[PDB]
Amino acid sequence: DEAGITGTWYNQLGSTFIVTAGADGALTGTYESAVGNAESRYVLTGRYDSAPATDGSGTALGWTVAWKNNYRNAHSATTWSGQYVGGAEARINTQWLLTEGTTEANAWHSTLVGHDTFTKVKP
Amino acid sequence: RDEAGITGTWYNQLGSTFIVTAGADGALTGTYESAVGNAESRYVLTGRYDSAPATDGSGTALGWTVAWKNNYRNAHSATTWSGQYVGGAEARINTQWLLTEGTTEANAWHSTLVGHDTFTKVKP
Amino acid sequence: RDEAGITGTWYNQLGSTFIVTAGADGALTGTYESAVGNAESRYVLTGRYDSAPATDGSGTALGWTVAWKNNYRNAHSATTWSGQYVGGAEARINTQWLLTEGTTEANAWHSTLVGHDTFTKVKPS
Amino acid sequence: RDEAGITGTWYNQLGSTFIVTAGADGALTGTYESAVGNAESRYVLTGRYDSAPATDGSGTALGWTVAWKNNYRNAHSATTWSGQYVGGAEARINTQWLLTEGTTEANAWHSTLVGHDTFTKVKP
Repeated sequence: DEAGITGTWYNQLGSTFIVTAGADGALTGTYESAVGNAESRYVLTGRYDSAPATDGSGTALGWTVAWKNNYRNAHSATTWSGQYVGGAEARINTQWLLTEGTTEANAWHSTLVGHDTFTKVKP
Repeated sequence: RDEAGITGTWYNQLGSTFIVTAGADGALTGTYESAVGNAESRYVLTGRYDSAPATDGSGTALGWTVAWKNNYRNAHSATTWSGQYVGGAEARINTQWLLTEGTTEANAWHSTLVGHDTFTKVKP
Repeated sequence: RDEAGITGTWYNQLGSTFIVTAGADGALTGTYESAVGNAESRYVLTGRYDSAPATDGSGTALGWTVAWKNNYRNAHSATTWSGQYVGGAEARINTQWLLTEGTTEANAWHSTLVGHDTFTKVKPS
Repeated sequence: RDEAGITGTWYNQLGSTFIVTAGADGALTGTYESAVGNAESRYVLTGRYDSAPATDGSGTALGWTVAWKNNYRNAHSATTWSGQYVGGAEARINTQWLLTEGTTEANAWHSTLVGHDTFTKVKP
């Protein structure tokens, strides 16, 4: 999964996830969203299980993007939680949480939830 | 500019300990120790926060990840917390979280727990 | 088991009012009044609960739905609460919820909010 | 508006069967049969939908609940699906769901699974 996870991935929206998996469990890279209040690349950091089970299970992982870069600041952050599944049609299947910074009176509606599936090939 | 407000030791309602450093570049680095679950001692965390939040009283958006592997245990799972920091006398980090376990394909429909943790600067 | 415990008026941390009847057959019926959002007055709710919960001290699983349309407003959205009832001197219903808004396909990635509400038998100030 | 479009038999990606009647008043009634999990045969479901959806091409919001007790099994849990119906040649109901199991207080942090199901009018 070190070599399997490292590289360029694309989700069903056409967003681009560029990641390097380190031997120590680290995830580092950039994310470019095809939708939303976003332009160009944003820093991402995360972690993955660097010694997954040998029983055919996937490899658990997660990462975060704060939606601030040199071009825009959406005052929000998304975390993706999911698992990498290797093989001919490799995939990273995730669920995600997008929290906006809000006032206290708006906090009940601060967080979106969704799900993204990443594949090595762009749909 | 919540670098100083976020950096430090935080505790959630379960008694877990979140130790974080906020970097000027938006980085979150540190350790997490869960009071519950398949866990022992500290685990590495990394994440990101909005280093230039709005100045209208809104909170500061942030998130981080722990993969539950350390030198003592490997639960083959990862949790991400997504939330916002609220400064002030009773500073808080209010989060929702997703915990995904590595599964076979047949078990993937039940791979992911959801919950919510509130962190404060004083422990329960 | 908890028909009488669940039936009644409950309030969450936002000051919303959840009025429910638990039927012997597992049904939940009632009305919801949200203190926040694109809502006024009462909306119909329906749901289900475990009418024969475990006897080991576990809570009682339940859930319900509100579609945010009534005679006054239509927010073109629906919220589902999923949770458990915990009986005792300080009874509580602890939930997580999903609010989905009807969207076009291009907006569907941002259709769904998630949150958490705790309901008690006495309301906040 | 979508009473006739929603009413009927639907199937998700797991092969589960969702049988629903949409009432003129916004009610949803029917049965659910899960292809996976601690489940056998049909369970009662009830829910609600927007009976006067927007006319700008948006989907129709809806949700429903199953408590996983029937004459055969009791899993002491309930699932709520929250989502929208999208009409047309390939009609679909896209949902996210929350499955809460009754737990003791010490296990409540891990009480709730989250997932997503897509329903179509023809089985995979």
